[PDB]
Parts: sequence; C-alpha cells; structure tokens
Amino acid sequence: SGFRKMAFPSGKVEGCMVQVTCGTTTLNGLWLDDVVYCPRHVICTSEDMLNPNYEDLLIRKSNHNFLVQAGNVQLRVIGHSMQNCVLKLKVDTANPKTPKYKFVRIQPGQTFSVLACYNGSPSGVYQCAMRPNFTIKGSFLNGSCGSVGFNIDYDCVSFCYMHHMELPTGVHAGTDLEGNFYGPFVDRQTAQAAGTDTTITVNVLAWLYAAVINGDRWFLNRFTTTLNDFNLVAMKYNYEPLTQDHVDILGPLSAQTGIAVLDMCASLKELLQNGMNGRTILGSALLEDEFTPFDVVRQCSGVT
Amino acid sequence: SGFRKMAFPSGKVEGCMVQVTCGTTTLNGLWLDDVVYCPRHVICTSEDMLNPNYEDLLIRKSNHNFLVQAGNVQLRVIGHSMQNCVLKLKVDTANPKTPKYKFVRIQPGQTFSVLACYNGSPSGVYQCAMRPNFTIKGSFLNGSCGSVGFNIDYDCVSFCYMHHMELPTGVHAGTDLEGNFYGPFVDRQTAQAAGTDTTITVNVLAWLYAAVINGDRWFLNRFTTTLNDFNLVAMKYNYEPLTQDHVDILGPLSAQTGIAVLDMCASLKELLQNGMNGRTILGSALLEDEFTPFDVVRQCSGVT
Repeated sequence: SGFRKMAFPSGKVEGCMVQVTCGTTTLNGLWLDDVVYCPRHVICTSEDMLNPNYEDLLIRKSNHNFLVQAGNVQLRVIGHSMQNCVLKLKVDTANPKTPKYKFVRIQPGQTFSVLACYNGSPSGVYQCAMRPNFTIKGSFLNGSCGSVGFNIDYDCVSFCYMHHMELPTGVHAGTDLEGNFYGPFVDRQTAQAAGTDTTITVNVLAWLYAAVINGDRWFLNRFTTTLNDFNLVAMKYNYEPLTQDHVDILGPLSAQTGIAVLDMCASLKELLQNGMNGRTILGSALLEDEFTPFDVVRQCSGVT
Repeated sequence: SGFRKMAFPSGKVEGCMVQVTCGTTTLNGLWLDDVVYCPRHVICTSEDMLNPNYEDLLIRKSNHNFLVQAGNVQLRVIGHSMQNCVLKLKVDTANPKTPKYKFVRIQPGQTFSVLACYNGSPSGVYQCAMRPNFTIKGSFLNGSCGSVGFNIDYDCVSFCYMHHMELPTGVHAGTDLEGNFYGPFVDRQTAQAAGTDTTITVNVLAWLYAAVINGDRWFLNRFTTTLNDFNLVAMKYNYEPLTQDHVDILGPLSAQTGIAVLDMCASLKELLQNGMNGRTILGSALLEDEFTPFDVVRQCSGVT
C-alpha cells in the first residue's frame, strides 16, 4: 500500500552521463555507443545566447575544442555534427555501459524521470510530466543542461528529453534526443512566454483510481456524468478535454476498482466545484496530474 | 530554478539488490561485501507472522534453505546469523559492485531515498522521511520487504532503512541495517497502531526558504515571533517544537535569503492560522515537511 511520486531507477542512465566543455561552457552529455549527445548551446557564451547563429558559431569549433570527460577519463572526439538543437560528438570509444535504448518523442501529459546532473555527475532523480504547454516543471541549476529525461521498459531506456532552457518564469524547455524542442521554444535568450498550463485530466483520474486502490475514498460520490458534461466543467477549470481514448486507457483501473470512468469523472467534477474542504488525497491538497494511467498500474502492480 | 522532491541516484544501490527466498517466501536482500542482509521474517509463513518465535523457526533453517539470486546467478550461502530483526547471510562471493558504505540510524525528521524492489529487481526510487512517530509513508507491495533506504555523501552510501512491515493503517515500519526497528514496532502481524504523525517544523521552514529562493514569496509577511510564541502555535497544529538547534541548522538559509529564522517562523505561524486560501507554494497546497535543511541547501546548490 501507499502511493509515491516514483522515478525509474537511474543506474542505467548514470552510466551514460559525461561532462562536455566547449571553451568556458561546461554542461552534461549523454554517451550512447560511440556518440555523445549534448545541447548545441554548449558552443555559446552567455553573450552569444541573446542572438546565436549556431551554424556560424560551429564553424569556429573543431573536434579538439569539445572536451568530453567520463568520470576522470578523457574521451577522444573524432567527429561532430549538429542535428536540430543537439550536437552529436563522435568519440573513439563505445560507452561500455550503454543500455538497450530508444529515442522517443513524448506527448503532453506523459511522465518521465529526470536525472539532474552537474559536470557529468548525477545529483538526483525526480519525476516530471510534459505539460500541455510543452514546458516541464523541473529542478535545474546552471550546469544542468544536457541532463536527460527517460522511461524504462524492463531493460530498455527510452530517452525522451534533454534539458536546454529555463524560461524567465522559471519553467523548463528542452528537446527530444533528435534535438527538436518540445513546443515552440528556441535555444535563444529571448522573450519566450509559456501558454496555459492546463491540468492533465486523464492523469488526475488515474491518480483518483490510485487513491481508491490505496484506501483514500472520501471523495467518491453518488453521481455520474457524461464526457460532454464533464468537459464543460473541465474547460471552466483549465483541465484538458477528456476523450473516449482517455476513457479506454482508464479501462483497466475501472475494472480493478469497479468504479466506472464516468462515475470517477463525476467525483472529479465535484472536487473541482467544491474543492478539498481542507482534506487530502494520497497526502496531497491538490489534484495530482503527474501520474499517467500506466504509472498507476505499474506502481499498483510492482513492475520491475 | 525549480524545486522537486528529489531522490539520490539509485545506481550504487541497484548494484546491491538480490532476491532472497526461504521456502515459499521471496523478498529482497542487500548484498554488501560477502554478506546479504534481509528481514528475518523471510523464514515465516503468513501463519507464522501472527506469533513468530524467530529463534525457534530459525533452528529449522540451514544455509542451503536460503536461496540468494543476484540477477540470474545463484550465490552460495556459507553461513547465516540473526542480528535483531535482520538475517545476515554470508555468501562465498564479495559483491563486486559494493560501494563505499556505512550503516546509520537516522533520527525522526531525516529524509532518505527508497529503492523499491521486487524479486531483487529495482522498480522505482522515491524520497521518504522518518516520521516523528517512527513510521514512513512509503509505496510497498507484497514482495517489497528488504527494499532499503539510503542517503549518499559523494560516493559513500549511508544505508538507514530496510522495509519490514505495513501497519493496518497502510503506513510502513522497518529497521536500520543492524536490524533494530525504528520506533516501537515489531515484526509480528499484531495490533500496532502509530502515534501522532506530527509535522516536521524545521523541514517546513527549510522548504519555505527553498520557496523564497525559487521566487515563491507571497506568504512572506510583516511579522516576527519568538521560539516560545511560535511553539504555542506549533503545539496547537501538531507541529514538532522548534529548538534553538533547529534555528542554528537553518542559519545558512537565513543568511542566503536574508530572512531571519524567526521571521520565517512568523510567516509559518500565519500560514497555519490563515491557511493557504487556495494558493500554492512550490506547487503544493500543503506545507511540505519531507525536505531537510541539508536537502534544501543540496538541491539549491547542485551537489553531486
């Protein structure tokens, strides 16, 4: 019993973190096979970041200007290329700790673990979600760029995020491992404001199922609703519209608990309209939206 | 910027988890040097757990009855002993991945990371605190016993917790790595009720400092207080008494922010008396007490 914000075990990713230095900039890289992946802004001065021309800045860089250190051992850079907003540094040594891996581009509402790193050294691991406005709410200090987000399926690491940017509002932006930003963000120190950070409805519903499984039941009510009726209320409260696809995804939790998805929507509707009245659900005073239905099933079933 | 509930990177501990089976019971063990540590209740049937005589049950067990598996490889058990509520299984192979380590017994209010495991396989990592009633609020399913709690200081793992028990109220009890339960709990399926789960005041104050550092400032008010005045209010709200030792520990965060500890106590006093009025602090609608002052300094400074 109990339900925690849980990250994947980080060891497989710890084995891939390296330090990348270009001139006076140090950040983190991800070493998979004989390629180190890092943010292309490693080549920028903070001055450069105001209006960088990355192709032009990169012309002034050679393989020997990219200093890659794995623990206390230097890696030899034998090639470099820019793919979107990441650099791929080809090294002469395959990472002996390379796990089975995939690069995946996640959808808003999907969760992942972040291994926050500084100077190629892991500092901590925490759980994030891709927000509906394609930001994440992370914990990243100067030096954390190139820290990665991932999911694990048994022994395969799916890398989904690399940290690039903090917005003036203190939320975070980054790329997939092909170097494409999530959302509209750019690797430039400019006016970038995030859109509405809506609540991930299907994740709240999943977490309410987790609450019922773990004995927190006070919020269950005598009501039901329809998707359209629920969505009128979701819209008013800046919740994401619930789709039949979301209802289908919640089916296993519905089955496990015997609470119909639309009954749980009616419980959520009352919580939105009535508030928590000073009560908590799984130790939270707000409706938690950074557990996916898959997360809830995984944690409630004990997948390794 | 940003402030997350962050666990230590788990890799060093992942390298120590093994499966222990005795008859029909499978749980987790911790393999350090040539010793595997596990809960002594591995030797119990669920029937046994109602009133176990561990010395008597252990007489019926031989080295060859303790099946220890590290990944898909069997370890040879060459001795076994009971120390308090843990078994120490001596194996013929030192764990080649043994990190630098210590066994520490933590105080209530101290935080640690848990690597939840099933069948010796890591499932997830999350951050816990030793509650003032010597329970923890974990996420543990059947098979999770022997999962461990730890802190890391650079490259040294301090193991502080091993999971043994779930109370009928769904909170968790366990031991240090000498096999001594935290608090009054026993490894028996009996009436064990937890005492008051008071709020860890010094940790709330630390987290309010973290909030100010990360730009959440709305709760700062024009007031101050005294330890005695604050403590009258703490007592009323089931907060732990704040001591001068706690004030001394918050000194570095006081210095960093320029907010005197007693001024922050007066902000906390108003939050207790007035509530949050539907506002949040670092994404929480309640006052978070599972960050120590050391955690806040570590996460705000980026220690690896």
